[PDB]
Amino acid sequence: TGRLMLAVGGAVLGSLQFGYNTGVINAPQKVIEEFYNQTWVHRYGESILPTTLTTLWSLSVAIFSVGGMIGSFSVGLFVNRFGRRNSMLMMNLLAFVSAVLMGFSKLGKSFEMLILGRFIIGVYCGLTTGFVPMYVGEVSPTALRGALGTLHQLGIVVGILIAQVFGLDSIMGNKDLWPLLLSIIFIPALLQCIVLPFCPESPRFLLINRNEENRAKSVLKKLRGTADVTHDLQEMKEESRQMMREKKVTILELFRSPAYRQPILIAVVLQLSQQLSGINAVFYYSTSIFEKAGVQQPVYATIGSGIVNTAFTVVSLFVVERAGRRTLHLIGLAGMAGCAILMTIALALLEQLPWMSYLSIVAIFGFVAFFEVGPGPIPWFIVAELFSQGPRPAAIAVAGFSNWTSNFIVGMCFQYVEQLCGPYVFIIFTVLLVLFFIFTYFKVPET
Ligand SMILES: C[C@H](NC(=O)[C@H](Cc1ccc(F)cc1)NC(=O)Cc1cccc(O)c1)c1ccccc1
Repeated sequence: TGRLMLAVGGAVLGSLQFGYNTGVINAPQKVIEEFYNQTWVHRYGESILPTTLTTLWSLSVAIFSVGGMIGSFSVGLFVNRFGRRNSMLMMNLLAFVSAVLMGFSKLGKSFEMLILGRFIIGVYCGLTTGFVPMYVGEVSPTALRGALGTLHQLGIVVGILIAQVFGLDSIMGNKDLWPLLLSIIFIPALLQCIVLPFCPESPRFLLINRNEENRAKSVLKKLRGTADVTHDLQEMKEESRQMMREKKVTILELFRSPAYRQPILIAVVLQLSQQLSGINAVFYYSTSIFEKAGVQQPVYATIGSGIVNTAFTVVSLFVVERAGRRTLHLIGLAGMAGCAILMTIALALLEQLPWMSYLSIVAIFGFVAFFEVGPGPIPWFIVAELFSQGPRPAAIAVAGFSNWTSNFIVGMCFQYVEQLCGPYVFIIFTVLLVLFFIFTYFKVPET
C-alpha cells in the first residue's frame, strides 16, 4: 500500500476539480456580471437589461449541470471500452479545452466562450463522478475499500473550499484575474497527466473486461504490495460470478416492471430531496445571498460555509456507520427546514434590526452543516441498498439523471425565484424540506 497511494492520489485530482468547478462561480459573480454588461455595451451600444443579465449568468452556472448529466450518462461507454485509468487520462482534454475557453473568454469578449467552457467542464465532471469512485474501488484492498472510497466526497468538499478562497478580491476574485480563476483548473489537469501514466490499470478491468488474468497478477503484487495475491484474485472472480448471475436490467426494464417502480420512486425522490433542498442555492449564490442580507466581507462568509461543509463531512463519516439511515435523513431534512426558517427571519427583521445578518450567517452555517449529515450522503447509501447487482446499474444512472436535473432546476431558477419572493425564498426550500420529510417518514424503509 505504497504505490496504492499514488493511484488514489492521482484519481482524487478529478474529484478535487469536481468541487473546484462547482463553486468557482460563487464569489466572482459581481465581476463576471460586470464583464457581461461591458461586453453587451461594446456590442450593441446598450447597457444590458437586468433581467437578461440574470437569466444569462444563471445559464452560465446552470449549463454546467446539463453537461454533468451527459457526462454521467457516458461513464460506462468509456470505462469498459478504454479502461478506467486511460479514460481519466484522455478526458483531461475537456478540462484543458474548458480552461482555454473560459480563461480566454475575456480577451475574446465573449460570454459564449465562458458558457461553452462551463458546459464542457460539466461533462468532464459528470464523467469524473463515475470514474473516480469506480477506479478507487477496483484498486483498494477490500478492507480499505470503505475508507479510501471516502476521498471522493472529501475532494469535492475541499475543492469547493479552495474555489471560495481563490474567489477573494485579494487573490483572483477581482476584475483582472477572474479569467485565471476559472482557468487554474489546468494545473490539476496537468498534474493528473503527469501522474496517471505511472499508475496501474484496474486489475478487474484487466481480469474481466480484458481477460488478462496473468497481466492482472502483475498489478496486484506491485499495487497490493504483498508477494502473491491468490486471496485477492479469487475474490474478484467471486464477484464476477455473482455479478454475471442475474442479467443486468436496463433503464427501460426498470420503469416497466412494477416490481421496481416503488424502490425507484424512493431513489429519484431521495435525489430530488438532495438538490431541491437548496444547498446549491448557497454553494452557487452564497456570496450573493450574504450581500443581500447585509454582511460585510460576504465572500468570507461563503468561505465560512465552505469550511463548515468540510468539517461536517469529516464528521458525517464517523456517524453514518454508527447510526441508522432513516433517522439521519430526517434529522438533516428537519435541521435544514429549521435553518431555512432561521434564514427567513434574519432576512425580514434585517430591514429593521441591522445585525440579523449575523443570524443569516449562522442560519446557512447550520443549513449546510445539517445537509452534510442528511440529504447529502444518504440518497446514495439507499439506492445501492435498494437494488441487487442486476438493477443497481440502471438505478444509479436514473438517480444520477435525477440529481443533475434537480441541480439544473435550482441553479437556473433560484435567482428568478429570488426577484419574486424577496426575503421569503427559503420558505420554498422549507416547504420542500417538509414534503421530503413527510415522504421519507412514511414511504422510505430503513436499511
Ligand atoms: C452526479 C450525480 N450526483 C453527484 O455527483 C452528487 C451530487 C452532489 C453532492 C453533494 C454536493 F455538495 C453537491 C452535489 N455527488 C456525489 O459525490 C455523487 C456520489 C458520491 C458517492 C458515491 C456515488 O455513487 C455518487 C451522480 C450520479 C451517478 C454517479 C455519480 C454521481
